[PDB]
Amino acid sequence: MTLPAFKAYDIRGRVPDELNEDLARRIGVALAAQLDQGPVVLGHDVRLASPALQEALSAGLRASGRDVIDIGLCGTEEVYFQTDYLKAAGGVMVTASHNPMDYNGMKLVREQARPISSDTGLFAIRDTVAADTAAPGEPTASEQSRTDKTAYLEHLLSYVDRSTLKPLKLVVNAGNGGAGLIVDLLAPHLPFEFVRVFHEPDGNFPNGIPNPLLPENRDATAKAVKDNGADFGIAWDGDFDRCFFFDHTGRFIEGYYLVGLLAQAILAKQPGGKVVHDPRLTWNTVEQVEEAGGIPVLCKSGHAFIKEKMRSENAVYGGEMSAHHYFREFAYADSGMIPWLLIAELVSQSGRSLADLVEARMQKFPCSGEINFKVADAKASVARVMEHYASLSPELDYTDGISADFGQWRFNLRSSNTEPLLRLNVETRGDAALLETRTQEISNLLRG
Ligand SMILES: [Mg+2]
Repeated sequence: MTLPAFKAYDIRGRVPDELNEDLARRIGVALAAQLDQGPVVLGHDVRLASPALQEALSAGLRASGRDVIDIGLCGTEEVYFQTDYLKAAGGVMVTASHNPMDYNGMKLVREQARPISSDTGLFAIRDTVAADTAAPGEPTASEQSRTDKTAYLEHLLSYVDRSTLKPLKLVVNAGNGGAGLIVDLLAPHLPFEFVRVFHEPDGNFPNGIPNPLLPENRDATAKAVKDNGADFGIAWDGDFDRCFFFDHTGRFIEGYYLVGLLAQAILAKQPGGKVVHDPRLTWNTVEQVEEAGGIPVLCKSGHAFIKEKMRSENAVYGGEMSAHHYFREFAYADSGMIPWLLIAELVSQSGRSLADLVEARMQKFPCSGEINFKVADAKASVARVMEHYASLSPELDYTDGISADFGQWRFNLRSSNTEPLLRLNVETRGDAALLETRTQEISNLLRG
């Protein structure tokens, strides 16, 4: 076996069982051998163990002759931005994003904030770490503290025309993660009225884990929107690389529809651009991109795949239905801040509420949302679905799992690689009844 903390795209584990200061220091040593020359940017989130793990990581890096730029408490996207902006050799964010309190982890990037994944260095780091029995060296390099967020803040504001913004009333819910610090730095430069919920960074998480998909967190944001007559509400996960929207009725907006909306917002500024999207839910995105005069580019889901595809296509924007939004101008990386600035600008300029913008698309392309099935045998469950629908002769595509297009409805079925878990997404052309029947039909086939 191997170190469980090392997953396909990042490091994640329970503290101190699977991730601790010694592993963090050894990761620092091993990372120094994988990067090109240059300093390494380090940041961390609000979790209690995060400063300790980042300092151990810094010690291991500086023991191997790497200068470290410590940007302190931050969101994950700030590590991406500063790594690119400072022309660093790489960057590490210490975070467990949205996971329980006993968890922590790291996201690693190399130059230009390109991801380090299991086949692009991460497992080379793992094997090095797993074989390193040597005694800790002494730091032979400097740590510079650079907590100024000015360039990051200026970059965020460049995406919108501030003279066109209306004074919207916005609920913001940092979930006691790091997002509220950025909101407060942006607030002097914007006309919005903010209603701050769960605002202060607090790694004890007195209001629950910063995971806006949990129904108790959803309800706190929705209630704040309705109680304050806000134009819309925004919630983030702990390291705020994901943002989630609530319209003025308090309705939680399914992330699929935001891809098409952000695409049309962006394409109004960069006409004719390419937009990368994933294959789970597609029809609404394709139509909104083409109507705005852009070119949709299908890609495998997963941030590593999206980012590489955006680079090879010079795509201006890429989005996933699971609340990941990537921007060419932002070093081809994801941000949980750019999306809501663009949406506030779209609401301001159009005179349409977020509800009306979303409602129109939901009626045209109703979707099931992503549905998970633990099964005994993934291959057998998939075969049972395929053979059942064979006589309708769907158009099949295998970009990411199996996509079957029947004309008036389609589905995508992906299998997890670790565990026997199937993920289902269904959508139709304007037919909510068909959506429900086919979704329950497939659900039965997947189960008993
Ligand atoms: Mg996150």
